[PDB]
Amino acid sequence: QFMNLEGKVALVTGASRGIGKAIAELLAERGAKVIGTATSESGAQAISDYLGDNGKGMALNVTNPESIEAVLKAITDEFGGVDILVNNAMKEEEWSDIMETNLTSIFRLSKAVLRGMMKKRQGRIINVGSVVGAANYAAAKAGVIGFTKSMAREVASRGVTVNTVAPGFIETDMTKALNDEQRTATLAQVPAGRLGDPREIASAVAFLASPEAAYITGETLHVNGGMY
Amino acid sequence: SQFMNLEGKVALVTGASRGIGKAIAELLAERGAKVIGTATSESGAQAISDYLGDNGKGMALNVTNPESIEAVLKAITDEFGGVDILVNNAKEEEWSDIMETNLTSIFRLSKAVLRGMMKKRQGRIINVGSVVANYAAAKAGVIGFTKSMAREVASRGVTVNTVAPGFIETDMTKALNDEQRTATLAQVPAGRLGDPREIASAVAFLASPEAAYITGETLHVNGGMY
Amino acid sequence: QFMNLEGKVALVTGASRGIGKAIAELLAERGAKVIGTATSESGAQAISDYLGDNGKGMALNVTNPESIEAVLKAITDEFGGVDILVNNAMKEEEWSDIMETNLTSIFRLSKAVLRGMMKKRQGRIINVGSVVGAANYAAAKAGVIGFTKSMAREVASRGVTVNTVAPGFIETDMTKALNDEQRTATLAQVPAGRLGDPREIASAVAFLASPEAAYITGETLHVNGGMY
Amino acid sequence: SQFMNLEGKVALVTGASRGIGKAIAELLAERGAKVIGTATSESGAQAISDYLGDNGKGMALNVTNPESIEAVLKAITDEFGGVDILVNNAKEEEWSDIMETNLTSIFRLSKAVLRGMMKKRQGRIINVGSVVANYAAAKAGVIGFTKSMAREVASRGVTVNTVAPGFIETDMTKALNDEQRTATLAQVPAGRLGDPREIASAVAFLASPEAAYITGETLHVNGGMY
Repeated sequence: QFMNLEGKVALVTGASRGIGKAIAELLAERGAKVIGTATSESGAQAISDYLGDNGKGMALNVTNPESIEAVLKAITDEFGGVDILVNNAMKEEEWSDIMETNLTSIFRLSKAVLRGMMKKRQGRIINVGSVVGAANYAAAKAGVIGFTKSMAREVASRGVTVNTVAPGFIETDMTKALNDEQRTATLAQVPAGRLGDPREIASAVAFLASPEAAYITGETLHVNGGMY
Repeated sequence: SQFMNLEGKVALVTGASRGIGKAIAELLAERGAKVIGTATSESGAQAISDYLGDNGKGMALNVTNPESIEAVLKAITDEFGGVDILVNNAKEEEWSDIMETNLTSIFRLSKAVLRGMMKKRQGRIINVGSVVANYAAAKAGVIGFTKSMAREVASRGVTVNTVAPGFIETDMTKALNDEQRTATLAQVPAGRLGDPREIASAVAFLASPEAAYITGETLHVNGGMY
Repeated sequence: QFMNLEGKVALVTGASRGIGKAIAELLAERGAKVIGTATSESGAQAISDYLGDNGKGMALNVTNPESIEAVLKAITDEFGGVDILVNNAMKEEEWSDIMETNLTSIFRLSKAVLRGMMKKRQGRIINVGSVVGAANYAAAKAGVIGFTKSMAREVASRGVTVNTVAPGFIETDMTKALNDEQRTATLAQVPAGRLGDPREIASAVAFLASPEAAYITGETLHVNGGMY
Repeated sequence: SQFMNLEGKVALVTGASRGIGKAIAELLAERGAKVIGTATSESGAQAISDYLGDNGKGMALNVTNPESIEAVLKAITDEFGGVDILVNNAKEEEWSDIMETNLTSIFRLSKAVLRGMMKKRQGRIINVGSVVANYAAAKAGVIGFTKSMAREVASRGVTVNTVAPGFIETDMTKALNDEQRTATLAQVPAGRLGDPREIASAVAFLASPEAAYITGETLHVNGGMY
């Protein structure tokens, strides 16, 4: 009974590796039927292989409303309606790309799943913010929280919660590349004196996803070791 | 499973007699913790001991008195081991009493358990704020203090966090007049009162090994109130 | 001496009416040379007429980097470099329009003026957020603050401050349209029990613009009568 | 000009002897306010009276004592008129003293001036927080209290706000060792200490008729610290 996701259908974007993956795997351990996603059909297959009987991969282009419609219809058809949504992850271009990837795509896919969730008076939307390395990332991240809080207020009456998980410095593929010099400047900024693990983000997501977290909405949960 | 297991942890829950304090203690016991729940009197401590059974016991505790703190912690150290998880729960006369109950006592007891936690490089301090001016000042004080303490001790494996409840279903709420209830709901977007279990769920999460990288956080459980 | 803007060149976007106007007028009273802007040349003339000797209107398209370059060169040529910048003011389209008007345009024009400001070790950038009526507006507004805080940190060392003024419910052209029924629901939400005046936003902007406010940066100043 | 003029206002500034308290009192006097600056002793009150001259005077004040509060306010009411602007400026022994100086005293004196301000539908209460754990808890308490009080009294024309300074140039900072100064700057993005005038500028703004729609705000003057 305690924090069990048996009977839930979870849509995890960006499920191929790292945080996206660690989330998908944990939600699977907790009993959820996990549809993890990737921008390509190959990545979707890699997702399908690690999930096995606990779900599958699907190719998804969040910039395209038809690709969204078809994925949700497909999920509704095999699994039931998505109960849990987890949204994962200088020129004029870097800006407009970050705003699309880290903000607009988070808005669009959130609005899309809500129809079905509010029909059921039950849903969980969780937006995972970008892990720290800035203006562009800061602007998008604060935009998501902005949006999360307003959407939270509009839908709380209909049994849907909308929350954000804000990671600090997390041990990932990229972070190992930063040399022993650049390593220490990162740890200097964290009171814990260590990088966070992708499992720790997944733990925060799964809690918020649980029936136990039904009265938590419009919250930003920081997982940063005191780097605030 | 190893997921969110508190087996091997000793939890001190203040204000454990009823409602939120009780719901916390019970859940931490379900998760495998050895729970010492507290009350201001020896009778309340007995009531606590009866509901916990083999998963812990009740102790009398006066947080305004440093000696009563010292003796409770030595007693817990003696029967159970050092406290691993601390849950701090609880005109002029209005003010100075609120500042003592909802702030100073939270400071004092937090500082007291820290010695042992930093020796182990492992601890959890969780301050539960008051249910929704004197209360506002105390509550903001705790978060103030939680954040500064969090920074000082994160290096030594201790996390310090706050859980901030909204409007929660209690003894108190059965006296809410016909539309006085309606008046309170109007402020909560979720359209309902929160359950004490939901506060306990938030506490137990933050208490878990899984929440090691969460410190200096305020976790609001309010159905959208803010 | 006290809060005097004599010797400052202020660029106020959206200066045609209401808040934009009230800002431009006040900064003019305080001694600044005010270039107020509008999307058209006609609006720019209307601006020029109310400012008189204290500045002028210029047509500006913030979505176009060339229109930005040319306006700044023109200001540099007649007045000196901009010392103070004040940035003023559901389909897929409503979203992407709000993100452009209330966020991307605020980023772009901010980045553009910074070159000259950091050469002088002196500048003021102030972003006025949208007045309240939501997800789209909330997302953009929180994005601006997000961006304001990161940019503030990057440039504070070089004598530039970057701040936000966040208005509540403000008495404007639009707000009078809301009927005597819809009027009271607005006042219900404000502890003050009244709408704010556009002068009150302009007062907050001009303070932050002053030499006196040199140690204020990365701040969101709320002018909302307690509606927080 | 009528811009940010405090002519006709009576301002009470606690902690007016030196530094920030002084810089505040002086500026509010330049803006035309009748400034009563305070000190814990009668000698300090005299020093205050000497620098203010015709723009106000010094009074001795013990914020821990309700009678000392009552008598100072009656005295101000008697010579100047009711206070229009209040600027609240200022082991176990460490803690309970900080909570009294930086929090309870702020509460008490705020509540005291409110009576007269709400009768006039016009007032300004401004709490200056401590310069950068006990301090964190007090400071967060004041903002806590500021926000709850702000909500309760905004309808009656009184605004209540906080100014939160960062690292400011004082007596204290001349004792900062060669690179201990450098260590403190490292945390401030502006690369410099703030001037007491800059705190006074923020206070005087919020004190102005222009700032009538600002209430329940924390105004940080920190060069980007946060």
